[PDB]
Amino acid sequence: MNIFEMLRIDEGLRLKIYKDTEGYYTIGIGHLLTKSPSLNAAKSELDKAIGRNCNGVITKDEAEKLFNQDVDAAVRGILRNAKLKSVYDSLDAVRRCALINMVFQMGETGVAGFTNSLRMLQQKRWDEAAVNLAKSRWYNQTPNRAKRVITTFRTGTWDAYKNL
Repeated sequence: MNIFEMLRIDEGLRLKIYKDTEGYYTIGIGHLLTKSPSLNAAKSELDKAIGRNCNGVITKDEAEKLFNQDVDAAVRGILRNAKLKSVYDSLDAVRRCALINMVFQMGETGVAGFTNSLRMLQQKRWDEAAVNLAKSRWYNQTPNRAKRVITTFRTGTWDAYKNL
């Protein structure tokens, strides 16, 4: 199991514009297009992102390309943020996947906001951090996905996805 397969399970693949759990316009493997309410504004972002007139629809290939770029940017964003890089560097390979997943879903800024939980991961207090991470809007809004990420940090194994 690797970051790509992990994120593909959590986000799904959709070749037509769609609204995400938060109601935002998305396409592919979790690629947010705009927080704007206009399907029009979305179709324009989409065409800008792909480099063609898509009319709201893309091919598998295009989805995977956006996915590659987004995971790359998620990693680069962690490495560029001091708070984040320091946790990332302290972690083992599996747990590293878990922090990347959070960053991909909620952006650098958002994850950097989990001050206390980051401190615990850094200290390697797995159970404590799992409990603290569960006290968040994130967990209340998308609980099955959050639990899978949480378990990953708690155990350091891919058990939560070996199901799926």
